[PDB]
Amino acid sequence: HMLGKIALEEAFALPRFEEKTRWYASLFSTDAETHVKEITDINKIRIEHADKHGVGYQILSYTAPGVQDIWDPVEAQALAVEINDYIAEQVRVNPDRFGAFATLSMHNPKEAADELRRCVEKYGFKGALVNDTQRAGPDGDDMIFYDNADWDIFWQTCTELDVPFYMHPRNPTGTIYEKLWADRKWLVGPPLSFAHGVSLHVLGMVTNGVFDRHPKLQIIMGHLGEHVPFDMWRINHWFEDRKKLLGLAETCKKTIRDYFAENIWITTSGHFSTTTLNFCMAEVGSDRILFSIDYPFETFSDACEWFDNAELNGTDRLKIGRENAKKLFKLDSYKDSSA
Amino acid sequence: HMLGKIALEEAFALPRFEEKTRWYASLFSTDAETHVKEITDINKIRIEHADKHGVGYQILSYTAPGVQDIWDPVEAQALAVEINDYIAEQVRVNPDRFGAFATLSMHNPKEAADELRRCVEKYGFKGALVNDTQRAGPDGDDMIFYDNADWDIFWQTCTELDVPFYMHPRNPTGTIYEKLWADRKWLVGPPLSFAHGVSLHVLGMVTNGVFDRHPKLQIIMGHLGEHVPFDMWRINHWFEDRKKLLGLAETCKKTIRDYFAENIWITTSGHFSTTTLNFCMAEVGSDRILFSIDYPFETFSDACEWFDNAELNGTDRLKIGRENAKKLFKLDSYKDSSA
Amino acid sequence: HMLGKIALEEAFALPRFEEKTRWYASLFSTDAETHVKEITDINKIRIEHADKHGVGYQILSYTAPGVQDIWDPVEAQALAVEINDYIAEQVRVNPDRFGAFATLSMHNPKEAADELRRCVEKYGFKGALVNDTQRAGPDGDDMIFYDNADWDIFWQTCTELDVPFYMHPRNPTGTIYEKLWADRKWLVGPPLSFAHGVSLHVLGMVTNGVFDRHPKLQIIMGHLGEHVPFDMWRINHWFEDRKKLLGLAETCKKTIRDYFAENIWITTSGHFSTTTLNFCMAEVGSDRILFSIDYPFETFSDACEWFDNAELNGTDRLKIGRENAKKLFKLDSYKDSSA
Amino acid sequence: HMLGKIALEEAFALPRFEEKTRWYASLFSTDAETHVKEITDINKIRIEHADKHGVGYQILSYTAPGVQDIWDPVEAQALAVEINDYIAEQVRVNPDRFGAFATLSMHNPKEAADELRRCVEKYGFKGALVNDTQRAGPDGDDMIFYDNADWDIFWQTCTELDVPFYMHPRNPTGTIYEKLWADRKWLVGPPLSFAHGVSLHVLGMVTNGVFDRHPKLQIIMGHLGEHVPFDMWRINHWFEDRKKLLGLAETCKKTIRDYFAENIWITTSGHFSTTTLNFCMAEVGSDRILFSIDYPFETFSDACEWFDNAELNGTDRLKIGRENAKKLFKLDSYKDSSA
Ligand SMILES: [Mg+2]
Ligand SMILES: [Mg+2]
Ligand SMILES: [Mg+2]
Ligand SMILES: [Mg+2]
Repeated sequence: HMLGKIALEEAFALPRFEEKTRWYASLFSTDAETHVKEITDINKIRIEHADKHGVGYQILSYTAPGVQDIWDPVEAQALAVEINDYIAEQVRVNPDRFGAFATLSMHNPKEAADELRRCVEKYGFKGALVNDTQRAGPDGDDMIFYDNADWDIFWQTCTELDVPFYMHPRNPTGTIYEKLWADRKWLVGPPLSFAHGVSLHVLGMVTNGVFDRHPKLQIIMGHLGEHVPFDMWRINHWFEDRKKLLGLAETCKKTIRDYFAENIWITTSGHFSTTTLNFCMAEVGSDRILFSIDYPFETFSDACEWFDNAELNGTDRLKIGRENAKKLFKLDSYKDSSA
Repeated sequence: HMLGKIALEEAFALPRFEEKTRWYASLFSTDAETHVKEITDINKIRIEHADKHGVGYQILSYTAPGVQDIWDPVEAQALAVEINDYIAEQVRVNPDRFGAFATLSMHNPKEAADELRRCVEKYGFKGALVNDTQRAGPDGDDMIFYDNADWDIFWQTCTELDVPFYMHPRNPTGTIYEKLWADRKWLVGPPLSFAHGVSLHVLGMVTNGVFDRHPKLQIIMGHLGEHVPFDMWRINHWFEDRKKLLGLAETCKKTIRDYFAENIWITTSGHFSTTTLNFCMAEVGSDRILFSIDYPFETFSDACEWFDNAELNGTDRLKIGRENAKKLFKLDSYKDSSA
Repeated sequence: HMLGKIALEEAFALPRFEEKTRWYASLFSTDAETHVKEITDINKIRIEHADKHGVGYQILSYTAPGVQDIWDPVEAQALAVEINDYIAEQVRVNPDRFGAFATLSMHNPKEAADELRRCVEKYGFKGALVNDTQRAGPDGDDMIFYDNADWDIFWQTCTELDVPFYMHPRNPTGTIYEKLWADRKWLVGPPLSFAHGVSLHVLGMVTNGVFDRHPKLQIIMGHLGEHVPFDMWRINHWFEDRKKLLGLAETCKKTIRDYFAENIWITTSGHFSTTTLNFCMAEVGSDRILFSIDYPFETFSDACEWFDNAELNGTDRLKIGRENAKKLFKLDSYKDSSA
Repeated sequence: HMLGKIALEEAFALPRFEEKTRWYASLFSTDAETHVKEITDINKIRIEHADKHGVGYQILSYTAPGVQDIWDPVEAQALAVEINDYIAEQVRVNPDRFGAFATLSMHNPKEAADELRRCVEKYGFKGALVNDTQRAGPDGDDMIFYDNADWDIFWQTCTELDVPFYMHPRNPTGTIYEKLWADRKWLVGPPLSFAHGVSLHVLGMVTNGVFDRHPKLQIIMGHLGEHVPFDMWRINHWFEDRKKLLGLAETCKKTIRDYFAENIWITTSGHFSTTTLNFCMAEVGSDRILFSIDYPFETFSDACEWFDNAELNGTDRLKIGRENAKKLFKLDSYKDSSA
């Protein structure tokens, strides 16, 4: 029933990666043929879905593992440049229905900053979406995290442009996959491993002072915050009453609740649970929660029929459904933006 | 105000491990001297705490990382035998205030089964408490999980004796610690890494059919279930509507909600949050939630003043506070058990 | 999807009162012709609905205002006897699908007690359902409440027979209607007046010590408890921290939370809200909540699609759906009672 | 711990009414001597309490039953004028700590409108606080409600001046008291009668179209909204799916959720329950909830220790604590208003 909703964890893939798309679909889809069509389509099926389910505007991003799977830095950068130019062309068909996040190679802080800057300045992209750590090293088994001082130039570029960064999950690989996941492979993806990666990375940013050096940085997590709201009391307790007396305060000057009020956002992607939503409204606040789908790994129908029919007060339905994203992404006037 | 409460995530250490105790305390205590006294004391300070805060009965267990830190299997087994004999002597001082969980070396399924059987039959121990995977391999960098068929003889010993198994966390080590945690070390322990380990292990048991082969097995998680209640909707969705159509149903015959109704328990250790407690009552049911403290890493005062004063209906305060544990551990008559 | 559900706030009317039935339907139904057929039907339409929606057992009761609308005590008693004889015959047709509550004239405690006894001992009725106060006095402008010593013989009969009493609401009338409701008549019934009546009567029983003199008496409230769980904190505060120091303790020996743990039940009748149900789970506890519908004022479809599809842990779905009622009413097998 | 809090359900009484003040205290206080001093004190004890507990600003209002108890309209109007003149002088002593609501005789819409206007325009009062219906008729047994067209000139004055109206409760009297409450007198006041009165009056305004004819009018309810959020689902169901098809739509153009999003506010006065506050956050939304105390019937300590220590996200603590009220009342700087 609500119109003009905003979704922003919505993936596409390049048509030339059909084999990679189908392998990934064998993990995370029960209808490979529809998945292939839907994840490559931009302007037809995706708009029909949005028109049926009251989604006015979507910010598109590249599927996982995406560029973060590419440990050759020259190929990785070329892939990201290609994706960004491709999606910028595709969204011109429906500029009042589609924005895009920058796709980035994250091997090098300045290289990523430049390409994000290009995407925002040349194309009006809305921010960056990155699938956790960048694969690096001779066989891809090394991981590049962004929660350190080398990445200050990148985070400062995010705050200068005043665009958010969405920390999306990706599958475990190499040594980590072999050691922890191969003997329980059905837990890979949404059931467990996705949250473990994103929460590690974002809390790393918390405790390594990224939001102290970059107080205006906005960071977005999908799936209602990858377990983090559940432990808000536990993390805050073990920060303020424990680790902050043992040295953590050297690199982390605010409480975990402060960072959720000032820096961190969560979305409803892949977590269509009113009971959890209500719990998240208490632990993080309706102001910091955004509607999102996780299409085409989730369907518009599951996400939107859930949200439209959830028992929820009118104030927060509007805020979560569009008005929070409207203020954060400086969005004026898209289809049904004030309906 | 409530008397006769039961706590069961309550740690002790052997007096001869003072150096190891103090290093661990440097990570997780702000008062090393009191921690050393409290974690070694059984029958004086611990009883004074319990008497002040209405805790009638406690099931004691060995501190983490405990025997799971020992990758030499002969030393590991000897350490566990020693701990079990030691704690059995100590609790005879106050049999109406103290029980114990078996401490186990988990290098070998039958060896562990035998020692659990010895602990239960000879000493009346209440079950087993194990700190996640057993360290193994030449330098301790290998991990032994119990979610496979080799461990059927062990789980069958748990159901034959009809005693629960408590899956407690331990710190990351070796390769995992270096790769994921060293650059964000303040997240080790309660803030994050503990839950990531236990939830992986228990959901592994779920998806590898442990509770299908052993339908009566009772498994206990601390800290309100190590994030798992937060994702009950998400896990159930990605099981029943996704992975269960791609092959997961071969080794996992019930829903994740079924397993929480029939097999899995959570406790309130280290998570003194009424808001999270209420959310857990919805996602798992008051019947499956047990009071616990996590002493001496948490204080009786934080845990018991929280629980005693939490806004909660009388039915569930009794059940969570003692009556659930009373039925599960076949407990008759301890101090204030019906007060 | 849940089978064997038990509903117990389900009304019927005698065929000969079609005129009263249509007048009541002009207030509370948007489909009067269907309402007339549904409220008089017992063994055909009602069964089909229950077969479609997983409802194995129903305890039937007489529509409001029912006998409580009759202020001639001789006429009232005769209608009560007439109704009980009628419904006892009707439920013989499908005894594994239906039980009944006694319908009573509440003009005289001993008279009400004897007719409840007859219903239980002659017909096997499961308790009583009464529509709030009994209209009395020359023009029906007086109200008979049952929260006083004259009614001890009646409450002692409920506890001797060990069967609950369901405090159902009825419309305001007479002076009360004219002074408070006539100028805001759309508030009459479910929107507000109903809960005001029942909550006053039941909290009267609390504060006049009915449950003190009859500690085994079980009292049931519909509609998730007629506002009372919302004010559980506030009522308990203004009792224990205020009125109990000024005189209330003289006739009220326990806390409001005790009485909800020991004497009071609530049902989901006409209140198909998971958010409010979760809150009631916190404030009264899943053990004290019973599924129910409020047919034909509510549909089977609304009530059952809500409950069957509500996000809820498996333990409490089974308890609220049937097992709480199976125990309170000592029910034998019925259709799908263990499905 | 939160500084600069705003409370706005805070009562005072005129020194010359000590006899009425002590009689009311024999109903609602366990310490009459302190209550007498506290309810008459403005600038000493009240300030000390507020300094100890982080309350920067208070909007004062006249105790119940106040002017609404006076059925001589000439006497009523003169007491109203007397009270407003008195409190305006008292609050000059500490204008950065205190504001006031207008006290009104509600016998005549135009008379009430003019005295509200005088209070706002001469004294800078922030709105009106009225204790439910105005006692009227020869012996005060009639009630004047304000949910009708005769009161349009008054509601238009509230919207012209752009200041809210706080619907406070008062005791039942006369025929209503005798018929419903005299036999269960411990329910009078906070336990039940108060909410029944306010919720009836405010929902009357809804269903008689006051907010339709005055869409900018703001109405405030104490005590987390006098049961109404509990029945939000039930009221909305029986409006939109029932009464709105039978005639209600004629005088009621929007849903109950709309009116809570657009017109209605609730406060935490006398309802210091985090569990119930979370539920109200789901059903009405944190943007529509204001901190308040209900002093001196409640203590600063109860209200403020609850709110300052309640587990709550930082965004909503700031909004409920002060920022919601700072905006609704267009407040200038006050003590710690940005602390
Ligand atoms: Mg996604
Ligand atoms: Mg522990
Ligand atoms: Mg009914
Ligand atoms: Mg008040």
